[PDB]
Amino acid sequence: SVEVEILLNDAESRKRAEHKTEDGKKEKYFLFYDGETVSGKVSLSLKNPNKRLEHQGIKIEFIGQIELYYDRGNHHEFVSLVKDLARPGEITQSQAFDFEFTHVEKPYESYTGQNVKLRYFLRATISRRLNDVVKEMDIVVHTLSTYPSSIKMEVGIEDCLHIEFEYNKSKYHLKDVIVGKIYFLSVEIKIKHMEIDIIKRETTGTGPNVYHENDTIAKYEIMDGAPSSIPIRLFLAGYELTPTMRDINKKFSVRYYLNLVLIDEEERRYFKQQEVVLWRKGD
Repeated sequence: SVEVEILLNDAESRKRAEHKTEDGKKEKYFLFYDGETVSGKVSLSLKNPNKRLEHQGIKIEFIGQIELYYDRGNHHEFVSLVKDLARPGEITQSQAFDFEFTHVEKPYESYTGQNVKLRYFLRATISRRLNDVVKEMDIVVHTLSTYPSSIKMEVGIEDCLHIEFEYNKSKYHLKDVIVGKIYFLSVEIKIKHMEIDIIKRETTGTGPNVYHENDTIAKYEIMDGAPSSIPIRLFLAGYELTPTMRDINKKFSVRYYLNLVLIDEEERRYFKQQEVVLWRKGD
């Protein structure tokens, strides 16, 4: 009956960003930043030239919401703007409606996680008595930051094992390099295996319950049984990363840890982790 397009102004002038969806495919979407105007037209196309399409109003919505997967039906919208475009009447000919939302809050970066998702979109709705004709276009929001020593974590016992890992920053942007060093300062026990991991922790807190998902993003191994130092370089640009997301509207958190891991000859596991704040640098 009807075909609804949402078209942005300066479509071919504005930037698109890649974003992975719940499936796993990466699509490109219109990138937007906090505050920016969202504006364009809702375009209607009459499939049958020769046919009235009656309705109870046409409207465009800008929505920013958090969707918790353990409660999939119950969306938590943190920004909702509503502009009505037509009163109940009827469409007798393909036409379009201008809309503009000046000053659109977008406080948080789009995120497509394991137990949670945060998205922004425009929703055009043609109300009808039977079934509403509804069209959604997702857009992507990014949050840019801007920032400015040495950080150490260590592992082991008290007299037989002391390993020290040092690295340049407590904060890194998504294209940075983690530059550090492993110091074998005490090794009275044979080390069977050792690695540095970058781990993503998603923490989603749906009602009385919280959910936790760890994802090992990067795993850098330390070789051969002759434990001196060893320089470390982790190239962040290699890996799918998002900025740190902390207590987003108290629904979820995405945080990143350096995970130092060490297995001795008795097979004992030694762990230590420290949080690194990731941020997004503006191209």
